[PDB]
Amino acid sequence: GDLKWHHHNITYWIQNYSEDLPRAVIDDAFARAFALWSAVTPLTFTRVYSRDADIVIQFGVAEHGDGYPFDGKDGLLAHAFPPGPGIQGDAHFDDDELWSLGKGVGYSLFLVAAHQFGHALGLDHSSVPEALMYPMYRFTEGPPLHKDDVNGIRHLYG
Ligand SMILES: COc1ccc(-c2ccc(Sc3ccccc3[C@H](CCC(=O)O)C(=O)O)cc2)cc1
Ligand SMILES: [Ca+2]
Ligand SMILES: [Ca+2]
Ligand SMILES: [Ca+2]
Ligand SMILES: [Zn+2]
Ligand SMILES: [Zn+2]
Repeated sequence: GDLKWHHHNITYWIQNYSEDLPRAVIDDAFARAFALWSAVTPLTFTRVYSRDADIVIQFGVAEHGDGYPFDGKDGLLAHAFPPGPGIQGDAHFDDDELWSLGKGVGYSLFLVAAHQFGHALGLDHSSVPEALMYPMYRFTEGPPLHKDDVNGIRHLYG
């Protein structure tokens, strides 16, 4: 795709849901993950109910329509495409995971979404183990962003 979005007013569409959590809980988890990135960039994130959205969000299993199949429980948790038109920018979550707040059983939808949205904005992986963009999932209740995450996003967006 591209290295960055060329506009600042990003839109997102939650195309479908997992039944693992109430819709309002899923909506809020995504809103909080977006707010992590909007706080540190000139970007804004606005929810729309439209196929025209920049970031289309889906939950799916196995081969789910893009040629990059999920793998069942664990392993690949989600993936996202770098910015651009069409499928670019979109973020997909493997519903063979149990989505939760992450503290007890399951994976944190908030933390996975925050990492995926980083990719959807153009970030690659960090080499800082504590960073949100490190390649390995990690549960935390503390602040997810490391200096390296902010440095990476500011490098793209100012
Ligand atoms: C607090 O700190 C955190 C740090 C990292 C994470 C975290 C990491 C990884 C994933 S998902 C994943 C898992 C295993 C292999 C590949 C992927 C896809 C790559 C898919 C592909 O390239 O085909 C990817 O890295 O996005 C989600 C969340 C969360 C919190
Ligand atoms: Ca898109
Ligand atoms: Ca999986
Ligand atoms: Ca599930
Ligand atoms: Zn996909
Ligand atoms: Zn990643």
